[PDB]
Amino acid sequence: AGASMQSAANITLRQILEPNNVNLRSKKTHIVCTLGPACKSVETLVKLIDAGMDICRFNFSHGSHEDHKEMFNNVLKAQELRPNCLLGMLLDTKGPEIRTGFLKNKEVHLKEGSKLKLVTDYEFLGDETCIACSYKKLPQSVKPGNIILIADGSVSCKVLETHEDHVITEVLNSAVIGERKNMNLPNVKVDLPIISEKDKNDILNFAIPMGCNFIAASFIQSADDVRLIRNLLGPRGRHIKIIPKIENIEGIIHFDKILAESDGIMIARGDLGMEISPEKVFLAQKLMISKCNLQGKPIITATQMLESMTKNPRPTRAEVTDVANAVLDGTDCVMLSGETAGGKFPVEAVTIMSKICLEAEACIDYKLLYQSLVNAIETPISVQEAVARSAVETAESIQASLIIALTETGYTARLIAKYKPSCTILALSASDSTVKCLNVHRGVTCIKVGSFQGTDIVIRNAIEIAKQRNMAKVGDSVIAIHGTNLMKVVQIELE
Amino acid sequence: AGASMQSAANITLRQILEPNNVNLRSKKTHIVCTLGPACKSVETLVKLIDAGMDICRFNFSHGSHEDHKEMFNNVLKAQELRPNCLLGMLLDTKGPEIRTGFLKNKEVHLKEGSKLKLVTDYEFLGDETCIACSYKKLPQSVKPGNIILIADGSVSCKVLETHEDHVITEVLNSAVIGERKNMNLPNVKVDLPIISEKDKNDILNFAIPMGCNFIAASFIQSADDVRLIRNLLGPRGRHIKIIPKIENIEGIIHFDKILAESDGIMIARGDLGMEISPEKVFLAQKLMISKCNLQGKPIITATQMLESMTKNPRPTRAEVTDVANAVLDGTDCVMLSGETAGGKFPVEAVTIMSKICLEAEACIDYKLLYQSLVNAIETPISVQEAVARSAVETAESIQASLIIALTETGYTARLIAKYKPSCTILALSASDSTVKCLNVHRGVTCIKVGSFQGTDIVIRNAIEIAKQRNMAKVGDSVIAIHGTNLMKVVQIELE
Amino acid sequence: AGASMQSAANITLRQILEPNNVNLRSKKTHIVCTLGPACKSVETLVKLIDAGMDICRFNFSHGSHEDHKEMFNNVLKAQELRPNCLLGMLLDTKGPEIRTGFLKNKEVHLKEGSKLKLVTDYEFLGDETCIACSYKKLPQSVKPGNIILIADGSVSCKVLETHEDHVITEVLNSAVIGERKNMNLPNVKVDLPIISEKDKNDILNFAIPMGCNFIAASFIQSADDVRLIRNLLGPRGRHIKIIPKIENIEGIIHFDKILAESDGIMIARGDLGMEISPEKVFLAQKLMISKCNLQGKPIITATQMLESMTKNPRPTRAEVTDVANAVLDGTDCVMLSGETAGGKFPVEAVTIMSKICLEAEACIDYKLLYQSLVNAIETPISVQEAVARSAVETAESIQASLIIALTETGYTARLIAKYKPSCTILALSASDSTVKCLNVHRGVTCIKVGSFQGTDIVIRNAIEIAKQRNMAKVGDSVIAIHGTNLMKVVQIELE
Amino acid sequence: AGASMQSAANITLRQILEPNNVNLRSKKTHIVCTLGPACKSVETLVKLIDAGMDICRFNFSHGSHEDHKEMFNNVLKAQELRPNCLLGMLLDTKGPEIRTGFLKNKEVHLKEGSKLKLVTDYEFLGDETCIACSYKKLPQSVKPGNIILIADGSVSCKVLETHEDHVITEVLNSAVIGERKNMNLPNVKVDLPIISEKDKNDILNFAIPMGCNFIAASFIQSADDVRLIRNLLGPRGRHIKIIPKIENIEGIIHFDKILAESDGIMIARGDLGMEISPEKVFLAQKLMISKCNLQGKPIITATQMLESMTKNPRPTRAEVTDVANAVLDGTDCVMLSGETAGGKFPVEAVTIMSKICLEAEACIDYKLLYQSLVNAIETPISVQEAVARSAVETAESIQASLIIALTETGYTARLIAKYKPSCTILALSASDSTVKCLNVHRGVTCIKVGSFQGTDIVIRNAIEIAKQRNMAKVGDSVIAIHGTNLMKVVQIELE
Ligand SMILES: [K+]
Ligand SMILES: [K+]
Ligand SMILES: [K+]
Ligand SMILES: [K+]
Ligand SMILES: [Mg+2]
Ligand SMILES: [Mg+2]
Ligand SMILES: [Mg+2]
Ligand SMILES: [Mg+2]
Repeated sequence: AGASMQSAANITLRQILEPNNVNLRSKKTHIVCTLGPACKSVETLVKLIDAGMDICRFNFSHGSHEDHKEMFNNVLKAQELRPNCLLGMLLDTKGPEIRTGFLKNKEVHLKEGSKLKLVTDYEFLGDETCIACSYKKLPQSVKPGNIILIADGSVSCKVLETHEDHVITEVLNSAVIGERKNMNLPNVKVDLPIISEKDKNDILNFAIPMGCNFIAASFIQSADDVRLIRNLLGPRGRHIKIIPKIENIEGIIHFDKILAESDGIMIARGDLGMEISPEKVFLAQKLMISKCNLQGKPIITATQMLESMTKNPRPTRAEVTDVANAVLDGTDCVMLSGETAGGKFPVEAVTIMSKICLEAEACIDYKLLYQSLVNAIETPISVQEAVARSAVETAESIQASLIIALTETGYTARLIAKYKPSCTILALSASDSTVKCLNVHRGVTCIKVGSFQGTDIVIRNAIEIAKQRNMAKVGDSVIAIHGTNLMKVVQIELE
Repeated sequence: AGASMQSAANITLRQILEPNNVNLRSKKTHIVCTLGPACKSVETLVKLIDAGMDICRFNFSHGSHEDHKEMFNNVLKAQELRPNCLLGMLLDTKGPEIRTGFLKNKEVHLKEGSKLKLVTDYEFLGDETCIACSYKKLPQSVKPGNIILIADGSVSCKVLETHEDHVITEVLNSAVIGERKNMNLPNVKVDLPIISEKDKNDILNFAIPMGCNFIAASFIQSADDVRLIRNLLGPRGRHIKIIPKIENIEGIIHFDKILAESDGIMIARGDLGMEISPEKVFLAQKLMISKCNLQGKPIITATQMLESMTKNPRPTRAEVTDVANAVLDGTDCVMLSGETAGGKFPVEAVTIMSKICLEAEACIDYKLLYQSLVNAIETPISVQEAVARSAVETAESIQASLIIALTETGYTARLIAKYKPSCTILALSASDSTVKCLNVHRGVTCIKVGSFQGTDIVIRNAIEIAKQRNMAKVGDSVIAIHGTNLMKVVQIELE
Repeated sequence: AGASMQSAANITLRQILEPNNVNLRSKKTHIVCTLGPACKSVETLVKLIDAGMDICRFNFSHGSHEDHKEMFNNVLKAQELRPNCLLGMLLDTKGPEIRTGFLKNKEVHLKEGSKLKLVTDYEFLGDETCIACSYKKLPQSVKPGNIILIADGSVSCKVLETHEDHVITEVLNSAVIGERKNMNLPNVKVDLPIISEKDKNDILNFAIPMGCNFIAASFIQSADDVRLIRNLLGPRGRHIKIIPKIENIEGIIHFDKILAESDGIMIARGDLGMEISPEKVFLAQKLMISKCNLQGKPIITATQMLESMTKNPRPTRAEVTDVANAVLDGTDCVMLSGETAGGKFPVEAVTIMSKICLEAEACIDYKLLYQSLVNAIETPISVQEAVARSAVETAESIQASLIIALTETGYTARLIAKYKPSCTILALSASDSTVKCLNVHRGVTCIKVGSFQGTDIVIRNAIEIAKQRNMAKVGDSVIAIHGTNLMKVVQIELE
Repeated sequence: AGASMQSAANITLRQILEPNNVNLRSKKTHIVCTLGPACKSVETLVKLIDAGMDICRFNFSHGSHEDHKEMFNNVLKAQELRPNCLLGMLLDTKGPEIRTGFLKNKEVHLKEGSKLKLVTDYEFLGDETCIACSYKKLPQSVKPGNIILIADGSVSCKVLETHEDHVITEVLNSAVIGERKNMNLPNVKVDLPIISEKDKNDILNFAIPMGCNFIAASFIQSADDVRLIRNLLGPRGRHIKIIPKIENIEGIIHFDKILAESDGIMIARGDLGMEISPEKVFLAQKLMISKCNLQGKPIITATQMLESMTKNPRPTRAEVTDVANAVLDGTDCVMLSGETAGGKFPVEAVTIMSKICLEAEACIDYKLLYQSLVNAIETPISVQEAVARSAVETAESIQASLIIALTETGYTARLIAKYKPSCTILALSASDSTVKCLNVHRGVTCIKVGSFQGTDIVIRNAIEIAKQRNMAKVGDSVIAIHGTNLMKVVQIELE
């Protein structure tokens, strides 16, 4: 039903033993970094750009519009210091989240086998006996025996009980639990809007005026939720890409229809693991990546990729393989959440993420990858897709150092990225929206151009920029595509 | 040079959404659990057996012979309560380890940019300014600029300095550091024996008399180290399997020759990541697994697989994919270290490890896996290997529920396991060594038998045991191999 | 719709330049020889056996029961002189043939553009102006413009005309035309029974009492024609195999249903080329072979394979490739018609046919052939088919010199033959019908045995026969199958 | 050593039953026709053009320069009546032929077992007892026991004897033998120059002044023979292509080096079958085609393809499969010899040859063919070859109706032809040599153009010609290549 396969690797002793020698920003896999107090300064944001940050994620689960607007201003200043590293701006919606209230002493130590009751009144200041929940209809949604998870599942509670005003639970494990933590109610219908009023106002009064490029919509359940977001964006938001977050059972069941309506997908592994059991999450990840790859839809793999680096300067062995395998699975982007937003090693986390990406990208057999993609796609295809596919096959056959794509809307660049070239895709566009939105596709780096007139010289200009960025050198071949109906091969010579 | 590939997966909505319904011990991937105070009781050891523990690892980096012998006695009592779950016993050598001394207050808080000097005298009781190192020749081995890592790299120190008696370093990050922690000296020749006197006495005076089945030899660097271990074992230890641990550059460079001499391999990812940089470790893992798979040599993937479950009741998303990917890569065994030896959730860690294994095993396309193995092996092969390969292909072609292997030495079962059947391999043997040593191969479960006389009825007895264990039912086919030159297919009927 | 593929060949300079060194009867492709006056003597029939003849074809389009019974008697005497070369006996029905009458001077020279009329009265003795036709309803079946072909299309006539009693045609080419030649009426419904009274009496009063093994039924058009033949054979003829001849449009359209009812197929290329145009015949041949191969149904490729050797001692270059390509396409049998029945070089034709077969069989890559067959067959398959397939894969993996099959009905041998082993299939059977009927399957040679009791020694006896026939030698492996649920591999040793 | 494979076919009931509906000259396989008295008239030569003739073969084994010059003049008149069907002109050298002398009564009936002596004196007028041989050193080259074949092996003679002046042989079969027939001396070193004085004067005094495009050099044995022909052609003959004929053991042994020096190959099956035994010839054909295909060198399959049509209006079943299989093997050209030079049905033979080609070309799976070619060629390849390969893959992916190639020298067109597109390759060139020489490559049809200036409009002109030739229609896509570094895709629209 869902054939899923990692790219074959050719792993050499040289690659294992010889250190990496390329700029981190030469990587093909792109990185979404969540902003927060740990990277609030312009100086730290510039360091994250240099380490490999490509898209900035504003998590509207927390903070006010003024908090995010101040962050956005420091990002714009960081952008001015790296004007050719064009960052995409992503708004991540709160969605139908459920959270615990506040605590009498800010933290509580629940003990295993102890009782814990939760109350519908959100202004209660709780303690170890008692805590508030932001979901007013909690008593009517849970039936006895259901499990309640708090703080990314750091503690779980079995619903022994329910009444009109509250629920009684037994703590299934001991844990220290902080303020305002998330709660999951697996296998329970939660009566909250998928797109809330707050969500609609974050999209309309922040993402549109501020110029965000992506809406990452939480807990999406149907193709209709996506169509509603597109309709709210309206003509003024027509260039903002919709990225549904798949993090519950409904989003899995309806994934094919959600994907068809979407501009791309985020694999929201934290909530997904709490809604389906954790052992299943890798199945969902590899299947969504495979389906997105076949459709040419970009996908972001998210959550706990390098989690221990919130506290440690190096990741665990499982964290290393998680980043590499997400690359080898076919992800376009990988993501950091607390590792950049609130941890002690944000630059180090982005740095090692880029280094793992580079190792995983370098070991791939791109001949077999290309053949396996073409083997899995029905023909005839459109002229545009066939020319883009030939740019990739040609580049691999001669070991070209780049593919230059002239693209108004980005469509040509997306089609080339679908065929996963070993080399960088240098997309040229006159549209500001296009050069930032393309960041969600693997291997695409964009340059804003004034125009496409004199395609010969625009290509020769782009070749000049590529040599200046050390992406190509005398003796290299480059592929150029425009039209999407023309492909040219140019050898770089001494002039 | 090293083609490496994961098995293709067929991932269905049903598998993602429907809970697992099989006994945890029906899994094919086997689990090595490190014993320690967290699983010291007979009752907890019995729970680890039920959760999926197959091999018990005694880590001789710590503790005395009396400590390990007491543990061994509680394991034997746990074995008596699960007499048909025959556990393998593995001794893991200390090897040429380097460790910090003790501390004036048992713990120290090093601060970034602060100075730290280490001294050759191991009886010094250190503090934040000063710590002892067990390697007397530390000053003569490091030159200025080398990096010293302590406590699994939780802190790193740059060697600013060296003298006859000590080294001066600058702390590169702040960390709390405990007692007796390991130290790595990457890219430095350490002058310590690969097989120390202590190692030789642990092998000769504990593993041989106590009946251990495997020696996992630390920091192996050459085929000669393996030959020396085989020679020390001698005729009395001829049935003890040698498992080199690959955890340094020399072991990577000489891996092919080490493997040829070995009975199997342990991927020792903790030290390997500190000796080669962490971003490279996944390359080394996938290449060793691929080479071991092609040779029919069993491999154990080790270290930080479910690390956060030392403290948390559920693993991170990266930990889940790490176990599943190690299965999909082709590992025979996965391993737990502190998660079982000293953590707060040892039964839960083994339980979720088994559940991830079952999900990864279930999504594999075993048709493609079998074809890719036969495509990669030169023919003609031996009669024994060709019959074993046909048992697997036949079982897959008719969806047999098991392959029964009559085997004196285990050789037949190892050859069947090399071809990675979807079904369990039930190995019957009269040898006590064989039924425990086979635990390191994927999918092999053993039964001690009195004899092979009347092969018809020994097979019919094994069929009876398999129905009693719910491994097969009326209507199933089973494959039986013996000789290694005969294969029979038997349908289970009502009688 | 119909994927068709030749086996891949590995062609070496050694094979092109070094002469063949094996007995002609060691070939896997079997030969059907049509008997006639050119091989009427016992001595010539013995020479055809030695040259590679496996099945004797009695063409009931010509001759009386007494003529064929005398031939049959000389074949039985030839069989007594080669008692271990068990020949199959095939009756080829006349079917709804149409033939010209006799001639005033036995031959006529039609001239292009000259008129020629044909008359419904079969006793007319014709000449160049006028000839009789055995189909009484010729005038009512042809409409003006249809083409009439005579003597294997050596002349064609356009139907200019039709009346109640006759047809007028213009000769489209000049030709000398003999007595009693066949006529084709392409794209015209001929009103003759598919199974005529004469056919039913040849089957019932000759093939059943004489012990023929195959009925090759001419011009079969539907699965119902096959069912009628099976019903006429009845219980007394239950062991006689039905081989429909595909030689008209209806047989092509209904081929899948004809095949399902059939015991095998004959590609009757002479008539097929006249009913569909000649340029299409190779399409029909390769598609029927592919479908028969996938179903495990044996197929005979017939007609004009070595035609010029009716007159010349060596074949043309196109005749050589035709035999080799029919082998590489996957045919079980190839056939000779006038080359053995009436030509001047019958022993030479069978000899060179065998030599071409041996060259084509020797260049095949049997690894790829086996994989392509298993890739094209749905699983699960029956236990019997899976064991037979494993006998082939095992034999290829160790370069076994033969597969021994104990088979009552032949079913096991047919299943092994479906997977096209490089080595001979030695089928042992106690049934006289089985040991002769299996001759239509590629690579199967049979031995009549008294019994299967003591399977160990029956196999050891068959091994002894194989060494005596130089099919195996000390150092070889052989595969043995019986049950169909057991496979054994035996190495031949000095004893 | 020599992997050889036919293209996979997808054979449908529709193709078997529906008649061909395309112009014969739309075929991709090209036809070499040997000229002779049967096609001497301008009218018959025009009919052969319309039937599919692409290259005219002048066989200098027979006739004088005046005979061939008169033929050449009638070909030029036929060319003037079909000025857009640009024919290639091929001179086929006599080479070191051996022939019988003349006969007292022009024909002789040798009888099997009768004696026959041959004499070194070529003016002897022989009979059934005695015949002359053109090889003066026959007595010193044959030793007793060697076989002498005469008239394409229609009779063979065993050398019982040898003296200084003559040889005595026993006729091994009865045959009627005409005048001036060829003789083969298999496995005997013949002392004749590979390139004789007559050959050098036919090349220099006929092929160069008359404007022939190919020299088909008989009995080539080494790369040095090819280099000598290139040197004789010199600067004036630099545009004449050298096609060695492979027809003896030395040419097989040295085929790889001969091929490297050659512009293409002719498989000379008549002599090859007499020098190696006939059963081997199909091995040699399929291996040479495979090697030529991999190198991009065009190959002609020659001799006895439709032989019976020298006398019959329709071919045998083996002749049909021989043409189709030579196409499916990968031949660029197929050839007719006596079928056009001296037979009774020259237009019919060329017509049915074209029709078989069209059926074989239409059933090919061009997706698998393309992948199997790219799978078998080492990369990196040249920029030119990679762009040509992408023109083919793109055309197949969108079902383009043609590939337009702007080419000065033909190199671009040859590289496209190497990848065997399903569609026609329309090559445009300003060179007269190029537009005629390209005829030896499959699928290439050329147009002479004035210039390549304004590539946009030259392409739009070629598109206009293609619609006028019914090679493309509104709605089709076409591929255009020039540079070899640019590929464009153009959709044909209403204008
Ligand atoms: K959020
Ligand atoms: K250890
Ligand atoms: K017949
Ligand atoms: K010639
Ligand atoms: Mg979430
Ligand atoms: Mg270690
Ligand atoms: Mg017929
Ligand atoms: Mg010749």
